[PDB]
Amino acid sequence: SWGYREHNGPIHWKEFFPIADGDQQSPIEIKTKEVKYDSSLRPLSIKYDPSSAKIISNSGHSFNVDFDDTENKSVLRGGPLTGSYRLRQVHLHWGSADDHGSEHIVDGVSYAAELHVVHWNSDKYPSFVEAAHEPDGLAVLGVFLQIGEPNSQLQKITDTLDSIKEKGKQTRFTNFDLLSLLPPSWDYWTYPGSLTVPPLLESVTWIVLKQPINISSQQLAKFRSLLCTAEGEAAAFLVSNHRPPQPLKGRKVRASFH
Ligand SMILES: COC(=O)c1ccc(SCCc2ccccc2)c(S(N)(=O)=O)c1
Ligand SMILES: [Zn+2]
Repeated sequence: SWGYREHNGPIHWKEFFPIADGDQQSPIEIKTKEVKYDSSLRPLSIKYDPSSAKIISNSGHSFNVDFDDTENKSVLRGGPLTGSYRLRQVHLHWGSADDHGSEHIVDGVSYAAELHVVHWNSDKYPSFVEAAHEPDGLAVLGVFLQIGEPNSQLQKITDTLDSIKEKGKQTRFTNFDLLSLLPPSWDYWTYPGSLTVPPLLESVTWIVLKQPINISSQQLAKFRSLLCTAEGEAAAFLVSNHRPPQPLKGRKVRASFH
């Protein structure tokens, strides 16, 4: 099974998942001087109910906060999107070093880490699964994390990480104010792309927030203490879980701001 180790890592994903070599793969390098300001883009409009979060788990590839996507309590609207996209899940990417952890890279700069908020198009598709397979199916909001002062909005998550050391472990997790974790400014870049983990489906409209949020070194280190292995299996740590940037192949990266 795929992972981020020598033998199963990004460079090998294409053996098992051919679309790894597609023309709309993510993440990318965002070169700010080449991005175009699009006055036709709309402001992001976000409503995230703290009662939506239910469960935190170790997938073996990140932690995953799972949200009740039965109805439309928690949604993303606006930006480049047509209609309403329903909140499904949150996870984080990091690397083994604090200066090289994000998936998206801005003018050569890699952040300490990158939070992904995953949503699906409930206005057009009946379920996350059906949406995941369409070009306008999914929308992922990306937030960069930079090293600095500890972030009290991450305490809720970090406090759970011991209980989910092993791959597969899960713990109830509710009253999670995801809105308060986002940066104060919602200016963004957007481009059409893919999942950054197998199955690597090209169904994602990426919305990458310009403004990072803080994390301490000590907070980030706690994530690398998660295992990519299950109970009663040789232990290996998830020290790194980001995919290298992929070729743009002529796609247009747009900015909500000038
Ligand atoms: C290391 O990162 C992850 O663990 C991770 C998990 C889920 C997802 S999205 C849902 C994947 C999925 C699986 C099966 C079917 C349809 C969608 C992503 S991402 N970076 O937004 O592309 C990362
Ligand atoms: Zn992700």
